Amino acid sequence: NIRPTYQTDANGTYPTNSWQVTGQQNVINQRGGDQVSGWDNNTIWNGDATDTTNSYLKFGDPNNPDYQIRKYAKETNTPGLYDVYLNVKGNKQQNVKPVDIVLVVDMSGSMESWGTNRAGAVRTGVKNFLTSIQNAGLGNYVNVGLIGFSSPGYIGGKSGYISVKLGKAGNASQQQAINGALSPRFQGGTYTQIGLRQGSAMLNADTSGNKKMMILLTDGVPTFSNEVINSEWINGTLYGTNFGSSRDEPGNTARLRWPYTDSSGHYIYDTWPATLGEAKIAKDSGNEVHALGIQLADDDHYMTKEKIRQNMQLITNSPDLYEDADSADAVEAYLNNQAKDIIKNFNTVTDGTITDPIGTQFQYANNQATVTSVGKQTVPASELPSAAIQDGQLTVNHMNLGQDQEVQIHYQVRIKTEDAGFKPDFWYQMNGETLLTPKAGAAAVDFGIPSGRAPATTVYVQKQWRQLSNQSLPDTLNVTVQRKVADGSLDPNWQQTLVLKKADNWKASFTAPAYNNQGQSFSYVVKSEDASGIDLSSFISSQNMDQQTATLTLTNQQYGFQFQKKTTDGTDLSADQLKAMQFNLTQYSDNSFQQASKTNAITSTDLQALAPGYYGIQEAAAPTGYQLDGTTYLFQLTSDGQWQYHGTKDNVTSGSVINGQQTLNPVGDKSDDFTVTGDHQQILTLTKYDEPKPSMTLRVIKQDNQSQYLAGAAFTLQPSAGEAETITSSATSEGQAFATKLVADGTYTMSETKAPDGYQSNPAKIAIQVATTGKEATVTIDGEALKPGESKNGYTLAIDGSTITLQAINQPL
Ligand SMILES: [Cl-]
Ligand SMILES: [Cl-]
Ligand SMILES: [Mg+2]
Repeated sequence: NIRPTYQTDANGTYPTNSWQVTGQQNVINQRGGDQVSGWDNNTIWNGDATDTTNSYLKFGDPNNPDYQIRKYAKETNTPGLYDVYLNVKGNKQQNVKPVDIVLVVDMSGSMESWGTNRAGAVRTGVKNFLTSIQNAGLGNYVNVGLIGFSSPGYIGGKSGYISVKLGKAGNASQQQAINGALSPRFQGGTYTQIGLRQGSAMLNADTSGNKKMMILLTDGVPTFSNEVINSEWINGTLYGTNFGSSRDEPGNTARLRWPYTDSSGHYIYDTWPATLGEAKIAKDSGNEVHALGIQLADDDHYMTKEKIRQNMQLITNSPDLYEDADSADAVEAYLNNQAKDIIKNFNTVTDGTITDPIGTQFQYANNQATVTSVGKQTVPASELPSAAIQDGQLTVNHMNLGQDQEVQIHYQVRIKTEDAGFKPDFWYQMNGETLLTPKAGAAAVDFGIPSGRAPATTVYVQKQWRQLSNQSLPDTLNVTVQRKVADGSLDPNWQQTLVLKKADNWKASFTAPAYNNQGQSFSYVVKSEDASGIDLSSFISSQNMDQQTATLTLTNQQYGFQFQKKTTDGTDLSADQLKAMQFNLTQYSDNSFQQASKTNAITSTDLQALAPGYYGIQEAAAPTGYQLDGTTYLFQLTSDGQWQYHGTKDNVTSGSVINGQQTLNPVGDKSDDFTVTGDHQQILTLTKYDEPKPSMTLRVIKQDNQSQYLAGAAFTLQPSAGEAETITSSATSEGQAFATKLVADGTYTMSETKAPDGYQSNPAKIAIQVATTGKEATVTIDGEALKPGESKNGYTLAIDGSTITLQAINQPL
């Protein structure tokens, strides 16, 4: 009926009948209840640990339960860290067998000499003892009787004792009688034997099965006893076992004036064998004997108070059921503690235990389990249970709880979010089966187990591509996310694989616990080795975890090399000239630049992706019409993306950092350069200069039929590549040059466009193939060979080093 039940569903395992701590969402607790109405209706309250009314499971009478228990948890200000509280309230048992007490009070005169009101102490002690039991509501559970003793002739006439029959300590008339009987002035001898005998006889009258207890209050020296007939030695003390109706009556001392030998052949010289003997008969019959020695004094010259104490310790069932009282207050105190001991005997919780194993998904935050009284009636620290955490279990031992007594145990647990298989937004039980055993042999009852959970948080993973301008990206890239746990170590079991997509702006997300085993933010790291769409060798990766945006960014920075070709003479290079031109990029195994590992061609229009490594760049062939500078410039891309200049193959250096610009070897008037290029200094640009090869000039001299320099004849030069140019002849020996220089390998054709007014036109096509060296040239007139010094179709060829001279003779109309 109030055995807690749990649901298991997608949300985890939690109490079917639950309540929430006001303003907390990640703890859930078991509602209270009773055996009549079942579960209480109280589904949310503040969780204040000082509360002693809410969400208790109540056993027995709902209106006055035997015990009530409560287990609940509450989140602290540290995420994942929970306070757990166990409360147990006890009671006095009901409808169980009463206790039978006989007070046996030495009412001898001896007890009215220190100047101490011993009689007065006993009377108030006994009046209080009785009202204490009534005040505790055990009036009907405790039968009290009285045997007061003196000597025959002083109290009870010949008997030497008075009695009040057993009756309820709660009954007004029974209190009148016991207090009445003690009210007289104490007077007479000390017939301790008759007190014990008659106390025992009163406890043994009714065959009740009740607990039978006797409390002897005396100053300790019996002066009257029955004749010992038989006796035994037991543990070095003589005990009478059989008594005569005749009495030993020393009167003012234990010592007999006339010692005798009994029928057991033992020497009887004092009242102790009879007194101890009667105590033994009473205990052997089942009676519990408590005794108080009140201000014990030496017995005249016969026996020290120390030996008297040792004899009184043999009267009780064990020596610790004997106490001394030094004073009147100590008498009242002893009787008040005996009243407390009888009340405690009715506890619903008596050496109760709690077993509370921690839940799988939780660990103790520390090994402190703290114990506190919190009932209207204090549990003294000597009665508080002990609580210890050992090997995954909280244990509470020695719980003693009566009416209005309650204890609270406090401990703390943390949810383990780092365990493999941990689910966020999922209820985990903080405890295994949690049991109170109220007393030895009783059936255990179940505390309600609370559940905890850790919220999910979304973590974003962003790839920042910084590829070269000429680099295509794959559509997708596989990244693996890993985490550092609370200890700061890389979680070797946890990984999360993500597929980042071009379509999705390279951003994906995963779900995870918002906090680690210490309630702090997880530290994420991310790697890719996904080279299925792109070689990652040319990329240097950085990563950052921004906690504020919950974004792990992986930055892929690509590095490259390129070159630009220039001419010392300032001419632009044509598509056709760049075709002839060949640059090689060589990778080297190490910083000695000796063993080429790899080589590949590279063009002025390439931007080649480079991995960190050692490289060289060399012109293998110049652009058509330029000189080969075969210098090999040596450089390095370091692992951190720095550029270093390592000199030439002729002159290898240990490397200098390229800071923006590095000047290299001079080419004529200009200098080759390295520059660092790109928004992230990711490109090394070689500027390479080329010196031109020697060029050739074409001159025309015009003349008459009559050998006289003829002016205003227009000739045109047509490059096989480039614009036509037209010169008009001069009436001078020097003649006229074309402006167009005839560069190496170039193919040219010249013809007379306009003839001079008065002379006929010459339609001959003159072909000039300038050699690769740019120093010599082959000339054909009309597709036929024309050597220097010879003439054809009006033209004479003279070649003077780099100057070609065509002498054209003109014929009249
Ligand atoms: Cl013996
Ligand atoms: Cl960017
Ligand atoms: Mg006495």
